[PDB]
Amino acid sequence: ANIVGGIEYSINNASLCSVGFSVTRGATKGFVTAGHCGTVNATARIGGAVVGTFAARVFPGNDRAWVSLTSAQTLLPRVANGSSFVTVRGSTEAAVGAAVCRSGRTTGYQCGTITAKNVTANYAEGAVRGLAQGNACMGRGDSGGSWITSAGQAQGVMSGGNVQSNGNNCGIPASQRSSLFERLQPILSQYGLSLVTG
Repeated sequence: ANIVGGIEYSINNASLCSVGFSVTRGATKGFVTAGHCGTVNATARIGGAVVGTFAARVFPGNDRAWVSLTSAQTLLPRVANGSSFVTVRGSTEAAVGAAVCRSGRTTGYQCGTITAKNVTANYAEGAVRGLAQGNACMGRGDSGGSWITSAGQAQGVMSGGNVQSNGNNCGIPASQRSSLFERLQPILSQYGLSLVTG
């Protein structure tokens, strides 16, 4: 499969999440995603085919993971925006107030701004600390997906948000949205990963 930020993958033939970013770990191909999406050794599929397995994850406390891929996968420095692509150019962290977008299999490509940092989410499994917050909308299934600026600086991966009874927060105003992402930089250093760029 071609590995593009925002696309759907399944975990152990059950849950669906979204790809974060193509990465390498030496000769090993991978993608980063959210930790709550899968447990270590869980099998990832795209287009019905096995593409790899969860190599490592921290959740709760943090919310991060990477999936180690078979050599047959094609890593791409891209995030889905409809039928088009945003090129991944680096991982410069944007400040509060910056515009940012996110990509995932449920709500697609959505934009907003970064509204806060160092936010704690209290999930059913426990607290996750240190999250960044934006007001781009999102929904169930977007977890793991890319957060990236329009200039191509990868920000993080989708963790969670204040979804409403329809499964998303797109039906409430931006001023009322809390859409939380795990910062990319600590994921890259914790696992020794390099971002695939173009």
